[PDB]
Amino acid sequence: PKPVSKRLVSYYMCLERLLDEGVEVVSSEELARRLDLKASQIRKDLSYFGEFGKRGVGYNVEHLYDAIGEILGVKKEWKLVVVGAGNIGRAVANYTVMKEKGFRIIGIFDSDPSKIGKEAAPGLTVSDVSELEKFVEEHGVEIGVIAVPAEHAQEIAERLEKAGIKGILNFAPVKIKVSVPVENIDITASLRVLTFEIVRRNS
Amino acid sequence: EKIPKPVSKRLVSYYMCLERLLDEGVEVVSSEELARRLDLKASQIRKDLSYFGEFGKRGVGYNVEHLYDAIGEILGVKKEWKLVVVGAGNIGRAVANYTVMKEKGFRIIGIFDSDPSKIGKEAAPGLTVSDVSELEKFVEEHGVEIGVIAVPAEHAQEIAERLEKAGIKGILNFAPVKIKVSVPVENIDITASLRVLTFEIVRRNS
Ligand SMILES: NC(=O)C1=CN([C@@H]2O[C@H](COP(=O)(O)OP(=O)(O)OC[C@H]3O[C@@H](n4cnc5c(N)ncnc54)[C@H](O)[C@@H]3O)[C@@H](O)[C@H]2O)C=CC1
Ligand SMILES: NC(=O)C1=CN([C@@H]2O[C@H](COP(=O)(O)OP(=O)(O)OC[C@H]3O[C@@H](n4cnc5c(N)ncnc54)[C@H](O)[C@@H]3O)[C@@H](O)[C@H]2O)C=CC1
Repeated sequence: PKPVSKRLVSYYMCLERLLDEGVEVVSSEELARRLDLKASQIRKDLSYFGEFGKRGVGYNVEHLYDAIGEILGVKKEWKLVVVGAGNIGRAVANYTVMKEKGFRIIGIFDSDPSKIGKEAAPGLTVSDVSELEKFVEEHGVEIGVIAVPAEHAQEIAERLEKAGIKGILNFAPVKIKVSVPVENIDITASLRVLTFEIVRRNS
Repeated sequence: EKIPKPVSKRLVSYYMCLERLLDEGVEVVSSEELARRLDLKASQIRKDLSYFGEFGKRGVGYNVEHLYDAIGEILGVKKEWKLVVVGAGNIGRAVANYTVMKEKGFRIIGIFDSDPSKIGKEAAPGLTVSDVSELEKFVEEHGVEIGVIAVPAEHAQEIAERLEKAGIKGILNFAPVKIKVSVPVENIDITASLRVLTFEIVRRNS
């Protein structure tokens, strides 16, 4: 389901962060503190990799990071479009890290004539939203990013579904209802998680 | 407010569970339903939730809204939080105009940018962008508790060091760097959300 995918990505991000610190062996307790999770749950998940995932008395950071990365398919590239050339849409098209990880934005769209024709990023010009459905099907786009206001999120999501999209990354504060998977971005949820750790420490 | 870790761990679990119940339109929940979604004994739920008396009960079950307000109150997170945004670019402007923040009690009382051509602009209705030199003074004078880092990766660790010396209580970071500060830091990374998305896409194809 959704939680096991989030944990697997959590493990991957944490192990990558552990490798940058020079750590080669990590314990389930240390992973518990970094991911805010039970240690027994971590040992239950990582037993999938057997002895290959172990080193010393803890876990082989390098082996787990490599195996999970192959499970997550980090080598594959993905074609993305962004609907909405506002503040969020411009930030996504200018996000240097996304292009490095294989998430290629080949098109960005908007409904405002003042933004159409201009450049959202180097090599990417804003296209009319009326051409979004043909653009998705012509380039075989897999992922669409919804960066339009709330009241147009569901409509854009449905046109992506009709055009053959495979998944949606949604910024708009609406519950998108489609038959493709959806990942919602909610910085308010990240803020709430931050407030919990603030009151625990500051008290 | 001395709350033990085993008790505090369940309150946040209740809190997160009750939050989804409100977004599901649920007004009344039973101890057995809470047991089903929390993987805790129903005898434990009724033991914990009796702390709120009749105020937490509604009909034959529990008042989801009253319990959500009271548990967030005990955890100390229901209060309004004063926020500042460092960086008035694309991310900073979108954060400054985000409606859902104000509804959940995250009020941005100031935004900062080191660009002289940007200083003085509006960015969002009801607020003015300021010079980053006065970030320490603004955080100290207004008691800002959460700082949002929307600066490029090059100046990100320095911004987090200034907020720590100014007395910030937390940091929301967008920049793609490892923030090395003693204050708690929460990082936003849509590539992680994309990795979750692509993994689910591939599994459905298989
Ligand atoms: N998930 C989160 O944490 C946050 C959510 N948001 C949401 O992201 C979305 C956009 O945010 P901003 O960039 O700050 O606002 P914005 O106004 O700068 O961007 C909106 C863009 O979408 C275009 N647009 C409007 N209707 C359209 C349609 N049917 N089709 C194509 N394009 C259309 C507009 O021309 C405009 O350029 C909003 O829904 C906002 O609530 C904003 C900040 C963070
Ligand atoms: N976590 C995620 O998923 C994503 C992260 N980002 C990151 O957010 C940050 C901002 O991105 P954008 O706003 O889209 O680009 P941007 O170029 O529009 O934002 C830069 C702004 O920060 C200002 N600035 C530069 N140095 C500063 C300093 N020392 N102090 C205060 N302000 C300073 C600049 O004057 C400019 O206004 C970047 O680090 C970016 O990598 C961007 C997209 C999504």
